[PDB]
Amino acid sequence: QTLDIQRGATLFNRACIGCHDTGGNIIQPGATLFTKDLERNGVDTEEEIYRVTYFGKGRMPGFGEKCTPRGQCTFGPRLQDEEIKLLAEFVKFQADQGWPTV
Amino acid sequence: QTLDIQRGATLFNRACIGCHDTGGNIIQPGATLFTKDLERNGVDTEEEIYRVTYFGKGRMPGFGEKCTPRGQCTFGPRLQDEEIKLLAEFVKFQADQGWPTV
Amino acid sequence: QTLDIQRGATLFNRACIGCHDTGGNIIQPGATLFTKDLERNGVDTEEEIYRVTYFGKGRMPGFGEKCTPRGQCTFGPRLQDEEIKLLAEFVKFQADQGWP
Amino acid sequence: QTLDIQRGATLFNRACIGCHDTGGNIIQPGATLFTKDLERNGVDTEEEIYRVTYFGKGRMPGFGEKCTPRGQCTFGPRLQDEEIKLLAEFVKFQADQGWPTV
Ligand code: HEM
Ligand code: HEM
Ligand code: HEM
Ligand code: HEM
Ligand SMILES: [Zn+2]
Ligand SMILES: [Zn+2]
Repeated sequence: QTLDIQRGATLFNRACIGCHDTGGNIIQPGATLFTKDLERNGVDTEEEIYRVTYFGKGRMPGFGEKCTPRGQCTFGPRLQDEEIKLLAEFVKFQADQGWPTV
Repeated sequence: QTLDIQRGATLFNRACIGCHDTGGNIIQPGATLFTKDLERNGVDTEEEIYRVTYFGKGRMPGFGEKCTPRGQCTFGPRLQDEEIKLLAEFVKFQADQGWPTV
Repeated sequence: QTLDIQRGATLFNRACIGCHDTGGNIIQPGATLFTKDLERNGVDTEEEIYRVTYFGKGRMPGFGEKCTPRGQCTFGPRLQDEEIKLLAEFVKFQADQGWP
Repeated sequence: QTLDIQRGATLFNRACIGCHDTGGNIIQPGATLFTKDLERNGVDTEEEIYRVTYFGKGRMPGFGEKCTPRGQCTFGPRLQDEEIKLLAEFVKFQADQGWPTV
């Protein structure tokens, strides 16, 4: 694996596995991180995955510095842009590969 | 495919295709960009792939800004650090995947 | 100056100076790279500057690899994502500075 | 303000502000982040700022993931290469500009 994927996995385990363990979605059926769901929901481009991660979507909190208002955003520390870039890259790679173990 | 692999492919097709088209090595045997040869030669980490690309190695010219001496380095445009970073990522990932078309 | 500014300037002097010398606009009045024009045209943020540079806007050619269609895009080589990032950074910096 | 300076400010306010608030230096005289001191100490290029941040210097710990030896490096969380790049950019810019606000 590459350094970017390794870092992506580390960030994912820190920030995302509460709701998306093994690529799933414990809150919203049909909105997993697998390719078919990403496509159905219009979040299949890496750019859109970044946007969803930064700003949030529906009941998902955004993680970006400038996510707003605070109720739409993570209770925890905001992630840096580069971290969100790596997370979007990780989700795109994982979806392309059918979610190999992280 | 991720954006990073697309970006790396663009760079690879410009800078590396002279000797390493399709992951091979036209100059000498046993030094392709396939896993077995990277492992054989001890150039199997992104850090080392970066180093070889930056500074050169034997009959391979270096592409880094501070590649020296001149004789060991490309006489074309030198690549930026981020470009070589992308190239190291590209080679590592492509080696892992057995060099599929991008 | 920083490495990013230096690289941004190098890229600008190759790809942009023809139409935007000293932050101006040789084709379109009211659409210079100065702060007030950028704001008036809704190209206020660095993210929007990147979008415009990548995809183009009318007689402004797009420089990104996926700019489309061809007639909307530079006739020269497409610029890399990182290059367009540096260009948006350069233009934002220069606009903030008032193009000295 | 550019995105990069904002990203650098965020990192600075987490890792550096405790000793270098306002571009100063609380530990010892004559080693602030102002141009005059950077030039005097030979830490005036962006590359040298990066190196000092990564590896440390005198009483300053290094923050790089691969900083050595152990005693010259932070015992707290280490920074990623991209974070140190943004920090070096931030310091170089702020020094060039005479440490204006934000
Ligand atoms: C961790 C930083 C994190 C990432 C990365 C992430 C990504 C992500 C994507 C790409 C989607 C779109 C899925 C689709 O099929 O359309 C998505 C959607 C939802 N998420 Fe998420 N998500 C991360 C973090 C979290 C956390 C910690 C939670 C739980 C609190 C969470 C929840 C959700 C929910 C709900 C959705 C569905 C949104 C909708 O379309 O209604 N996410 N996430
Ligand atoms: C393009 C910038 C480029 C990259 C990237 C690249 C990578 C690379 C690697 C990772 C190796 C190690 C391979 C191994 O099995 O050990 C490697 C090695 C050699 N290369 Fe290369 N290389 C790039 C560019 C070029 C070009 C343009 C040439 C031809 C002039 C070239 C040639 C070689 C040679 C020879 C080696 C073997 C070096 C040695 O072990 O002595 N490379 N390259
Ligand atoms: C070089 C890569 C380049 C950059 C960078 C760039 C930027 C840019 C911006 C940010 C705008 C918006 C300005 C505003 O006030 O709204 C803008 C607009 C126009 N440009 Fe441009 N541009 C670059 C390259 C070029 C080149 C080479 C030309 C000339 C062929 C050109 C022209 C124009 C035109 C016309 C506009 C106005 C678009 C509109 O609002 O109708 N640009 N550019
Ligand atoms: C935050 C990660 C951080 C940065 C960035 C940073 C930079 C930095 C530079 C560029 C210098 C050179 C200054 C000069 O005038 O030559 C420098 C020097 C020192 N610093 Fe630093 N530094 C960061 C973090 C910290 C922290 C958290 C402390 C306090 C524990 C600290 C202290 C020092 C000291 C002491 C020096 C002087 C080194 C020397 O020349 O002997 N730094 N720093
Ligand atoms: Zn990557
Ligand atoms: Zn920058």
